[PDB]
Amino acid sequence: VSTINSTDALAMVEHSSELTLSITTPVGTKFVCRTPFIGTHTDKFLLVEMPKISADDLQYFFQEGFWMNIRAISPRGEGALIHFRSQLMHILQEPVPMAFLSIPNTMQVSQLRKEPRFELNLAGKVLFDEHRGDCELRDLSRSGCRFITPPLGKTYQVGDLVALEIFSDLRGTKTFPPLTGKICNLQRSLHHARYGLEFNEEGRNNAKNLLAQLKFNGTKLTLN
Amino acid sequence: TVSTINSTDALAMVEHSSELTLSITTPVGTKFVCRTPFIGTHTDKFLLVEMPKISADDLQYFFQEGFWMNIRAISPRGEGALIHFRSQLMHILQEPVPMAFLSIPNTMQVSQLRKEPRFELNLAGKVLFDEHRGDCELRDLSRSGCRFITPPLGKTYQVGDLVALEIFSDLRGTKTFPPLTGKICNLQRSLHHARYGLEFNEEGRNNAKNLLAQLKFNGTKLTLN
Ligand SMILES: Nc1nc2c(ncn2[C@@H]2O[C@@H]3COP(=O)(O)O[C@H]4[C@@H](O)[C@H](n5cnc6c(=O)[nH]c(N)nc65)O[C@@H]4COP(=O)(O)O[C@H]3[C@H]2O)c(=O)[nH]1
Ligand SMILES: Nc1nc2c(ncn2[C@@H]2O[C@@H]3COP(=O)(O)O[C@H]4[C@@H](O)[C@H](n5cnc6c(=O)[nH]c(N)nc65)O[C@@H]4COP(=O)(O)O[C@H]3[C@H]2O)c(=O)[nH]1
Repeated sequence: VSTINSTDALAMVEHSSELTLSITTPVGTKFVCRTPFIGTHTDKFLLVEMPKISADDLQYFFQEGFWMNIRAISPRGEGALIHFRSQLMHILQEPVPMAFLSIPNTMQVSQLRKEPRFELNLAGKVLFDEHRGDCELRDLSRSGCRFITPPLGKTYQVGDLVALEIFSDLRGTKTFPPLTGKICNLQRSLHHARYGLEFNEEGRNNAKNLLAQLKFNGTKLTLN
Repeated sequence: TVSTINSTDALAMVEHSSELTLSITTPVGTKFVCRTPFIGTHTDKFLLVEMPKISADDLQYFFQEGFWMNIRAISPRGEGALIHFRSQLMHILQEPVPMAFLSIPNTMQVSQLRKEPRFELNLAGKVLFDEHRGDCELRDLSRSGCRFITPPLGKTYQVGDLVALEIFSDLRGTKTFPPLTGKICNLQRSLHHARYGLEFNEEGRNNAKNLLAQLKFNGTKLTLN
């Protein structure tokens, strides 16, 4: 792991992303919860939304002065795991429930992935048994990828073997050879279902060729 | 190119802590323009911003709950984008720290910001201006210009100044690429460094084309081979 200044570290974290708060009371009792990162006020405070927890834990584990270990994630490229200690300084209910946490001078950062994931937005179809539904590739690596599907579309579970046919252009006809792999992770949202995939040998060869046709436009990878 | 986008997706494009431009039109018709840092958003309820660093007068006068304003935000990656929308100052807090809560409309306008993409990188180098030579680091590059940073205590430049950047072609700094020459177009000092935007002259464009051709994209940004 590496130690870097808090301004630079937090700059790697997208606002609204999820933070993992591990709180340790004065007696030693631990408590972990998740909550959205709002942002920072100057160099004085780290702002987060009040955790979606019980009103009992909320006032027995979430009190001013209590310390906690916070984990944040930087999604781009090889990604990064960010860890640091912070003290709960202030709690407000109005105009909206939120917490002000202290910002240490430095934070620890560690590599999250073996290789980088490249962002993109490529429409395609996902194959699974008799199903063939719409999907969009959101990121691609040499070993895997991320794709999303409609909330009402067929769902997959970790371990399922699927294949993605990515359109080579807007015609919605011709596609790159199948990207085959197993679902490794998933996360349902209100606007779509997300899946992480790890390619089998054939998938890796086809991904390699697809990456070879993509160009970086300063923001993400794009097709011709 | 102009399009309408839902606020959640549009604000996801804006980096937290970045400067917002607020154009306020009081209920009289009086207009005021100030800038202030974007903090973030709470759920899909409020847009949080730090209090503008303006005089108390203009403050209690142009910055009051209920007042409306047109906000301009920036999406900095690549060709970037200009995000424009209308918002109402809903709440003003003083404790524990001064901050304002603005309303978030359902949709926002997204329009073109740049004529071409800017590619991020981190290349150490030297900045030359008149008889001075100082350390700098190239932060982004495009066919027509670049962005570079310098130490807080180093020699400063003003818009219009013609400078030259000698970027090292290797980690050890055993040599430099042909110079990136052009005029300063914008600047901004921050806690850890001074930042400048530059627009190349002919020579600059030629050498920038040469430099870009030697860089690879590692998924996060361009780097030396
Ligand atoms: N391009 C792409 N590839 C994917 C995706 N999901 C899975 N893979 C591929 O599958 C491998 C194992 O993923 P995992 O089981 O989730 O196991 C993961 C996961 O537990 C953790 N990890 C990596 N990135 C993240 C992240 O952004 N968030 C979290 N919470 N964990 C991560 O590290 C482990 C190894 O990650 P990798 O070295 O990248 O190795 C990854 C990657 O090659 C995806 O969305 N996009
Ligand atoms: N690579 C790079 N090139 C730079 C930089 N600063 C200036 N240039 C070059 O100089 C041209 C004019 O910059 P400008 O006078 O600030 O005039 C700018 C500016 O007024 C506005 N603009 C562009 N990007 C941003 C931004 O990130 N923030 C803000 N506030 N305005 C921007 O649009 C105008 C035209 O922008 P461009 O089409 O890109 O054309 C830019 C670009 O080719 C830089 O930091 N990096």
